Amino acid sequence: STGLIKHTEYMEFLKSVPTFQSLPEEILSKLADVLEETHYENGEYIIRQGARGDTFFIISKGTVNVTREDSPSEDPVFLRTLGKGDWFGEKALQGEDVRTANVIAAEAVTCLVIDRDSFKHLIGGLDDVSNKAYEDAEAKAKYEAEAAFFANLKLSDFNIIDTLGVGGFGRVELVQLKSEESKTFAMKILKKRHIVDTRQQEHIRSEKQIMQGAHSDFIVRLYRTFKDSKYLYMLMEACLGGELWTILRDRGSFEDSTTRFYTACVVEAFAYLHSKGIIYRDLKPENLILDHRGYAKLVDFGFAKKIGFGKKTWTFCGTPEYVAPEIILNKGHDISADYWSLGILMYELLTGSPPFSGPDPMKTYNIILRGIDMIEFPKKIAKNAANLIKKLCRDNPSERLGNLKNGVKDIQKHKWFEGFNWEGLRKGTLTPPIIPSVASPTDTSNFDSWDIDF
Ligand SMILES: Nc1ncnc2c1ncn2[C@@H]1O[C@H](COP(=O)(O)OP(=O)(O)OP(=O)(O)O)[C@@H](O)[C@H]1O
Ligand SMILES: Nc1nc2c(ncn2[C@@H]2O[C@@H]3COP(=O)(O)O[C@H]3[C@H]2O)c(=O)[nH]1
Repeated sequence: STGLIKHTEYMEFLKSVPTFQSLPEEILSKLADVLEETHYENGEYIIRQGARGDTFFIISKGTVNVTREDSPSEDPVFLRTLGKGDWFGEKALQGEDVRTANVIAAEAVTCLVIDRDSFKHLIGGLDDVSNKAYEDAEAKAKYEAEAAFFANLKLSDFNIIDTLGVGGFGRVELVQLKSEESKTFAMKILKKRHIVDTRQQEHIRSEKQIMQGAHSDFIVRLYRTFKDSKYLYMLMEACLGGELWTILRDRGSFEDSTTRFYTACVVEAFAYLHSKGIIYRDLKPENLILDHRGYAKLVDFGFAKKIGFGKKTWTFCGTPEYVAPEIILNKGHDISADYWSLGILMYELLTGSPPFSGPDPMKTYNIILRGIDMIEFPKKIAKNAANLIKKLCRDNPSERLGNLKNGVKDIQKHKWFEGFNWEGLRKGTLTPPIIPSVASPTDTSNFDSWDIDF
């Protein structure tokens, strides 16, 4: 029972909200009848974090503040302000038996409150709608806090602990903050003179811009850079699980389920980069590094480039075994060159060897041009793994899986990924196939023995 004039005002309000706009008239009338119009004064907690919850809210008037405490002995973090037409309180009805944040009225507020049963019977659910309607405010809030913390650091705040590795143009040291000894990072130190002489000034500029601007759990973070008279310093996330190439060399080859977890980490890093118009171009096992948990991340962005949408790039680059045919033939390429590399990766992880391999680069390129159908697949490759490999390594870039109508979803929805927990991977709750042994924040035992904006 609801007054007719008020029942019609809610119906009109619910139609104005895009989320609920497409519901049938009879549902909108049931919602308009079952809802409760609750008013709140400025300062009132609509929801308290930690409390039990069984109601969903749609703001019909005013604004609210959303905050969240990480630890009890920690500062509540501001996440976001919500206003008229926004909604909240669905997380405790969809997997948490607990409110995950506080919602405080920031002026005179009115919410249309819906019970858990009505939320499921009438609205259905927002498991697919809350992920897309709202962006990750917790990630944004963390990046803002991290950006302030890192902006206030100097080269004098660090101690060198050990060496993670030495590349062709610089050494990666494990560094630690003097004040917070538990907080370690990977510091890449590059000689300025060496960058000029090897003609890598643009490659270093691009690598900093892309890595520093990238915020993904499947991509090694570049927190910031420093610079002095002779060197450039790149403060990165320390991934102490080791390089995937050494783990592969040791085990010989990875089982189907192991390979699947690592390929999914790459699919997530590519879904992220490709949504920003960035091409990676250097996928290979030596560019995948495990953090202390066993989660794989992309680490080298020397060939990566922001190319935008619907346009190709022309530079020859990559590792001979992983380079796509249109790159070999210098005919221009786009993000679909990355999906070709993913097929190569799957094949190398499952067998220990890449599909196309000659004694030198020129022979390898010739073998790549004959295509994936001239390669004898070992019987240990599962039929669904082989099928995805062959759909990724199509000679015609236009036909590659990942580059069709639904983009990266087509890869994610392939038969090989049936029963793979993509949300658990994105949340970090999925158990990795290889658990690394990391004795402390200083354990490097899993590793073997133009500059104005820097
Ligand atoms: N963020 C990181 N955390 C932990 N170890 C890292 C990190 N970044 C790099 N490393 C390690 O340090 C090594 C040093 O290599 P670097 O990044 O200088 O180039 P590279 O991999 O040798 O490539 P190239 O010689 O082709 O330019 C890496 O191979 C890896 O073992
Ligand atoms: N945890 C969380 N909740 C948020 C955020 N932004 C809005 N909210 C809403 O705040 C609500 C608090 O109660 P719930 O945990 O049930 O559901 C939560 C979300 O609907 C956010 O960034 N994180």
